[PDB]
Amino acid sequence: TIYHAKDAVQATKPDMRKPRLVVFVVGETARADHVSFNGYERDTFPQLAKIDGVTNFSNVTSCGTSTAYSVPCMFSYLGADEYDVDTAKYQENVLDTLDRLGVSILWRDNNSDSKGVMDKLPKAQFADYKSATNNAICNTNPYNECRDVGMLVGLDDFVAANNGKDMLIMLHQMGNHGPAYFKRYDEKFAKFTPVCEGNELAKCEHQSLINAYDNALLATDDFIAQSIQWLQTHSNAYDVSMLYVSDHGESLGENGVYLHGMPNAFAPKEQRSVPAFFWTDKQTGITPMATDTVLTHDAITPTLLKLFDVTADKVKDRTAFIR
Ligand SMILES: [Zn+2]
Ligand SMILES: [Zn+2]
Ligand SMILES: [Zn+2]
Repeated sequence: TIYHAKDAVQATKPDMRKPRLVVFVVGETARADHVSFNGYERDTFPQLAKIDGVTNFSNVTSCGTSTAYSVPCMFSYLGADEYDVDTAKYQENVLDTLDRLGVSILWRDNNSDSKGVMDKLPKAQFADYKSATNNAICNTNPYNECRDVGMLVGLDDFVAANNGKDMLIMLHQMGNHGPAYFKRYDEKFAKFTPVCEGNELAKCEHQSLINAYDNALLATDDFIAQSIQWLQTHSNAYDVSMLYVSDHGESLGENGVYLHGMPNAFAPKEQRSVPAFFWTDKQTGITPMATDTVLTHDAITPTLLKLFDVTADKVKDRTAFIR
């Protein structure tokens, strides 16, 4: 493979300082402007609003507008201005670097797959959580659809199997993917009604489409809160943190545009303006950047490296989500 960080050094090791345990929630289809913290007039993140140490970032722009385009760029060394979607999977990415330096990498997926990101690493480090084969939380809704919270089940066994190592766990959400937003959340999150149901989105009033979308965000609030709560159970033995970033936003009819995937040359703001959250325990010494920092997906790679005390020449000048 073609390297970007052959020089990378982990300055400190888990045998000499506390091991570090991080969950990176790779979000899906979530819009910054539907987040309460960014000024949305509905409380779409009530559980995160009750957790001390959550930072919300109000100015984050995605690389692109589809999962296929954005996800590889989120883990790239190139940044958005330089990213090449066709050669991305055959170049060293940030997970390759962290794995080489001894961080135990796990990717659980309730979306599709890692879009090439995990391809160079052992197959055992990727797990499909879209089916009842691996996901124990699919029977809670009329659609028999497997839920993102299912990805948390059994993570204590992974920690036990990597006892005392640094660990980075990616949880790739179904999140707010459409067009059937109403299917994305269990009935306990049907806060905003009426909702757009059925297979004909044009038959639905705009407000009912928004309602379904916002209900799906409530389920994501819950998932991120449960991810933090899970991390908190390991805080004595590990330095624990959680990063959340959505891969792109979503058009909900603005200017006659729906869904996502619009080429960047024409993409409206709602497809690229994404939420991002960072949480850490007080013991870690990790400090968030200012909430209004002008940020992009280019911040992800340097954040992940910084979380594990890794430096790489190519990202020296790059702003992260953390100091
Ligand atoms: Zn990018
Ligand atoms: Zn999509
Ligand atoms: Zn996506």
